[PDB]
Amino acid sequence: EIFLASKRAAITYDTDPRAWLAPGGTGNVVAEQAGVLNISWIASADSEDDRRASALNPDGVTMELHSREILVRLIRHDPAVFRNVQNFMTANLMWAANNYGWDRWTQPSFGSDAREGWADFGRFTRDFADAILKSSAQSADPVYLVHDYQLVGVPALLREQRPDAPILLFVHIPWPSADYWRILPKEIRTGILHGMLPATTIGFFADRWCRNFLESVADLLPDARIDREAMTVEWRGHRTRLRTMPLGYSPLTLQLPEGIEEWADGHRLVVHSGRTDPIKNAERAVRAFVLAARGGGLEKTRMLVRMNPNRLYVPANADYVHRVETAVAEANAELGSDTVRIDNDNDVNHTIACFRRADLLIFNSTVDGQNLSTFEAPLVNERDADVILSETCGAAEVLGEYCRSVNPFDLVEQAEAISAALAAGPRQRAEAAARRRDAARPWTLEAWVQAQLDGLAADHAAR
Amino acid sequence: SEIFLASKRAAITYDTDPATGEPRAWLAPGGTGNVVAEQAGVLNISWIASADSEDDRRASALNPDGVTMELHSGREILVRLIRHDPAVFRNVQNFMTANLMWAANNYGWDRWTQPSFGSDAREGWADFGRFTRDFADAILKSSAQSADPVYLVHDYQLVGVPALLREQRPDAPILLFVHIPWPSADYWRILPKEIRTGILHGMLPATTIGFFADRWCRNFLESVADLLPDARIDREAMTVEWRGHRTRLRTMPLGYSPLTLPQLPEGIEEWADGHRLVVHSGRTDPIKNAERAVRAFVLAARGGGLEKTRMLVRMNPNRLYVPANADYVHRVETAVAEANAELGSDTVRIDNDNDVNHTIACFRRADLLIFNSTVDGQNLSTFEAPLVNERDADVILSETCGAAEVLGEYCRSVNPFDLVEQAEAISAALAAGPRQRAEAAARRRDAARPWTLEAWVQAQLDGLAADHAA
Ligand SMILES: Nc1nc2c(ncn2[C@@H]2O[C@H](COP(=O)(O)OP(=O)(O)O)[C@@H](O)[C@H]2O)c(=O)[nH]1
Ligand SMILES: Nc1nc2c(ncn2[C@@H]2O[C@H](COP(=O)(O)OP(=O)(O)O)[C@@H](O)[C@H]2O)c(=O)[nH]1
Ligand SMILES: OC[C@H]1O[C@H](O[C@H]2O[C@H](CO)[C@@H](O)[C@H](O)[C@H]2O)[C@H](O)[C@@H](O)[C@@H]1O
Repeated sequence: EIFLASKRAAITYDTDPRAWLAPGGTGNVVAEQAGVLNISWIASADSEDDRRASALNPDGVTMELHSREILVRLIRHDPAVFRNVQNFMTANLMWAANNYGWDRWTQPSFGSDAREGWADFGRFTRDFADAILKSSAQSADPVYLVHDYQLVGVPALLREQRPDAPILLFVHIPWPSADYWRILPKEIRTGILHGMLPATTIGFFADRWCRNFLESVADLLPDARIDREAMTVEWRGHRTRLRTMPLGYSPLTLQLPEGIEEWADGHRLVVHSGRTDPIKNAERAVRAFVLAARGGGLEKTRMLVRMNPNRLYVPANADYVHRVETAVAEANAELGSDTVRIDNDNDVNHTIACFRRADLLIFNSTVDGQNLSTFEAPLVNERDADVILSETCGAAEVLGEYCRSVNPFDLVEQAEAISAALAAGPRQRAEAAARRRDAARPWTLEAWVQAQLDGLAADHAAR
Repeated sequence: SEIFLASKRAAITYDTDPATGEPRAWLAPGGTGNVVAEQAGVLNISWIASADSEDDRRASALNPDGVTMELHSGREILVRLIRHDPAVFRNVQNFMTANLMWAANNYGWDRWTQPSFGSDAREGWADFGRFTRDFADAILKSSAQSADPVYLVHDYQLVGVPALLREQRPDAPILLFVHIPWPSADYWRILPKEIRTGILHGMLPATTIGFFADRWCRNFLESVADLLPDARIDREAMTVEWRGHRTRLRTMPLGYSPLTLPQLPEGIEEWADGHRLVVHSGRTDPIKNAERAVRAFVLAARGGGLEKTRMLVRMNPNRLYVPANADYVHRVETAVAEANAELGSDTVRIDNDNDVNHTIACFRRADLLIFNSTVDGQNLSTFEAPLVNERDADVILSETCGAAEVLGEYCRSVNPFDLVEQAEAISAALAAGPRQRAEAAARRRDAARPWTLEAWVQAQLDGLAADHAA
């Protein structure tokens, strides 16, 4: 019997009664997993509509994915507990701590808010734990799949009630270096770990994340013993195993925005694509393109920055959008009017179409847990587009050889790579794109779900 | 042993001498070089460093191949000042500031918005190379007539020097000492490809690489392993095997120089009269964190019992204008004003001159000492202050200071980013009775006292030897 819980569900209630999940983001991923495994899933009720929906149906709400039909069991939290955790989680706290948003010299500075969110997080965690254990209460052997960085607190709680059941905690974001983790206040930095370690298996998308996690546990829990070879953690009589389970794309979930086809006609098209989130790094990308375009030969080339609006209420995300806009404008002032454009909407089909039309794809994240875009876009591109991929994406551990692996902070290197990519002829690119697509293709959602099960199974058996 | 010490500068002084109208050049004591002269196994010592005044430049021109300084104990040292191309020197200085290098090793970048490397990094890198060579050339050239020369290389700016020595002295013992932190592997990677590997290339050829703290060595090992797929690291032995050369990393903590150990700045005595004094002292550099300290102070005083309590921010100024420094000062002064405007007038004060006496007077007067650096290679103030404090002052110490690995058990140990913890620490420290404080201050001094400058020098000599022996 398999029980899967995910923090986040972006459902929309329109009329064809009609409830559906938004594509992209982790939510769709975990929902797809429920479809593969044929289960219910557990997630939180965000909006009032979600709260209303769960009240009417306690047994489960039914929604259609971007593909399939899944059955969610939403949780109604406290509307002040939950609203506050959805600040803690955000870059203000949790997001900034795992995706490297702090400079230390001037940010962060923790106060009373941190103790309060940390408490609310405890309530939010129990909310989830109680709800897993309940809907799994009539199960002789249950198997727990806990998905993500919000549900970090969860395994410790489950292990109390089900101390012999297999638990996988899977984190979809990076884990930072020990030194950076310590920035977090003491109760949080150890408390988070106290809740993760009781899991049978902790998984990430990349080795670097697993290594950083171990170094953290060794830096903060003295009565702990780690094995960098075995990727293991023994602590208070828990044996925890760390695993890399890379993920690429969903085969199933696979035309152009207004005026784009026209603007790009007879032009080489550079495409940056990513969420309105500072880590996607489109400011630096636009900057690096200007750098390439003074270095000439880039004529007849145009850049398109695809953004997907997301959490624009967090100052950072909206500042990122502003930084990017300013750069685009400055680029157009220097290189000539309409050289670069932004397209900032939420249509996932518009994005895939841009993946298709691209001559050069840039995925230069400052950091990224994986980046599924960098798998999808080659697998759909019809132009044999080159791919500039940052060394700091989890994906680079799988496709870095097959791509122009760049340092996301170096503009000169990013520009030179853009120049190189665009100077390559059709036959050179066709060749490269061919291999890229071969390196990408086998990393399917189905195959990742399998990797979770096979991993958990073997690790549970090695107790 | 024949010893060749290299560092950024050599502490020298000059007068006009009476009865000849002739310049006189001394060599103010307590220099790292003077201490090495005084050791056991060494026959003679030659010091190489950058010229940096019309005195330095003119002396170098007078004796281009070095001159022998006269020490106490009848010892002499050879001091060779390098006259670099000024433009090279200027750009290398800038390259070492928070504009680029300082932020790489002292954790100043948020990744999301800074940094963004341009052509400047490449220009700077090249000057760093030209400067590195200038040094390497000078070292070798004055160790030309030496059979088994021992090379001591100090300071971050001389990092590239070991590779350039081995090239010509493949069997010589070479110690490189780094006085600043070594950042995490993921953070080191932020640097542009040429620089991040470049630096490591120039370092590893040393026999021993030393830092002030374990965390630094570990972070360096993790960098190496992440960046040189050829290299091979051993955490247990703290040794690196790369291209047939085996490097050993040694943690050699330094606390203070006894030779360096006044009177309070104008108006400080009277302003602080019959008041408990909180002291924060550090250079005007972002990492010293003064302002998180002022904010933690407010947080503590708000909860009361900070009655009759006051706070002085000691700051040492910087000769150049570096933006990150200027912004830190703004941030501080804003925090100081918001504190005074809440706790009443003249509750907190900044004092901002360059005078090592005034600093010590402040150390002597302190009722509570704060050293909450965001990061710090060691922080030598946290040893000096307890050893000169006349009032059994407690110490709040960042867990991110190198010094914490030696003094953290003898101080109140803080996460320098957590304001609440810092405030609670301040409150506790100030609630203690004088006897409690006396005891904890005896222990604190007794743990600081051994870590002398001489003990540190010996640790290098001894460790380089042991490591050159395998
Ligand atoms: N709803 C929506 N989804 C998108 C859009 N563009 C891309 N996506 C999807 O969102 C995913 C992006 O994930 P990734 O690039 O790994 O970074 P993430 O944002 O952290 O998931 C991709 O798999 C796309 O299929 C868009 O404009 N709207
Ligand atoms: N030149 C100078 N030295 C100072 C001043 N204030 C303190 N110091 C000394 O500088 C040392 C502090 O160094 P530390 O905080 O470890 O970092 P550093 O600033 O890089 O040396 C202490 O031992 C003080 O004796 C000042 O205003 N000017
Ligand atoms: O601006 C550079 C600074 O370098 C030194 O500071 C380092 O060296 C100290 C000991 O020599 C350490 O205690 C300290 O942790 C390091 O930051 C120098 O002492 C400073 O004065 C310079 O400003």
